[PDB]
Amino acid sequence: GDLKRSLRNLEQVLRLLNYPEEVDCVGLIKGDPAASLPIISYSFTSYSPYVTELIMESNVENDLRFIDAVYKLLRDQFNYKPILTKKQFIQCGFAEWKIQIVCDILNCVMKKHKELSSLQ
Repeated sequence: GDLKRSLRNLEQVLRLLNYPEEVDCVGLIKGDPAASLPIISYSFTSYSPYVTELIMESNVENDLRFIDAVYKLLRDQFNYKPILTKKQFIQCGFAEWKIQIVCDILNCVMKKHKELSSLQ
């Protein structure tokens, strides 16, 4: 857990994703899930038309179900198992690890888009 490293990884990843919204810096540092969910949500709904078509085809979304759906999506479609459990993510703490999971999810979305746009 290195807060500075994780935040710098997120800045670089948000830059590559062209995330257009303002980021809740205070919430991320405090490990608040509410600061991570809008970023993950944006990458699923608004980043790529190919990634978003795949996601909207299976599951549909108060975000207690949102965390469960994201975990199932990452396991099935992106072959990603987050480091924290579903309850370690919903509870406050492990801030550096939640930040890196956002970076990982966003890297999965972007590598999935590059792969899907290729075979078209």
